[PDB]
Amino acid sequence: REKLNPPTPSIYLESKRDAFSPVLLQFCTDPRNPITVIRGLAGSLRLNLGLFSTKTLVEASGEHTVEVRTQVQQPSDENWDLTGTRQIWPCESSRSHTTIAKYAQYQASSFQESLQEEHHIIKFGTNIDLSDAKRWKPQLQELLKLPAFMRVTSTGNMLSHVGHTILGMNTVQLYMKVPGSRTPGHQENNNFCSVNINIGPGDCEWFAVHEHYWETISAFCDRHGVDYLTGSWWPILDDLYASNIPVYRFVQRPGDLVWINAGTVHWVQATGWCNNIAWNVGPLTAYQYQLA
Ligand SMILES: O=C(O)c1ccc(O)c2ncccc12
Ligand code: NA
Ligand code: NI
Ligand code: NI
Repeated sequence: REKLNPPTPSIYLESKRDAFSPVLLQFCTDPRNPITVIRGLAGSLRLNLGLFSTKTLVEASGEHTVEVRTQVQQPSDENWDLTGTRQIWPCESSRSHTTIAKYAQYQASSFQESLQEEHHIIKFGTNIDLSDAKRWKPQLQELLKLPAFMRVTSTGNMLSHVGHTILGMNTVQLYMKVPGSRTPGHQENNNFCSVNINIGPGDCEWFAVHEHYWETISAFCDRHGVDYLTGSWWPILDDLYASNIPVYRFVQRPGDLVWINAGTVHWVQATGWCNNIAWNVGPLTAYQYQLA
């Protein structure tokens, strides 16, 4: 009943010196930590998160077309069937295109409309590519400030090589959200670790399960007729608990970085208005086992 709601591994850094440390690396890459939330790091490093505000993205690339997902707004622990009588696994999104500027108008308007003193659909801008140094140099330069183990460029500190860009397409991704925006359940591609920073002002609610349980999750997807690997799905928490699977549940506030270990099954819902930025940091999970 309480081994199933485990505490989420969490670090608060009072000093930047502790970010540039193999001790922090080892804490994060410990495979017993499906994720780790690092607080105070954006602050300590004085990262200009304003460079990732929607206003800034519109100024730089408002005319660019991006993918948008349309979803029924539901509480994070719910996913109803057509008849509104039962919970289900499949997580339906329609996929469409709009411009960054158009998404930004919707994001800002919906926020403005929420300010009154105390079904529905929402739209989520996904897979916004910030990889091109020709368009996004200031943003990428800010990301170069992170410790080498969390850095997009690893131990490198350059964005060009002999006059050519070096990052491939879709290396750095941004997600523009409103409350209800869901990232359905998945493991990170290629068994790489990744990092995710919330720009705010709103929060993201996260759910995670240790890799060890992935096959049981896949079996649930099978029973509900959705592909584990390629399909869109949202776990029914009661099913997980009834199978004795611990679920990590936490909130990622503005400035918090989430380290995601390889194989961790996770899913996320915005509870506020926010953007998130994310990139992979290579196959670092359990690397310390090399030293033993
Ligand atoms: O929506 C997000 O912030 C998000 C969080 C964590 C992830 O692993 C993602 N993967 C792909 C697309 C989005 C996300
Ligand atoms: Na309005
Ligand atoms: Ni794309
Ligand atoms: Ni992901």
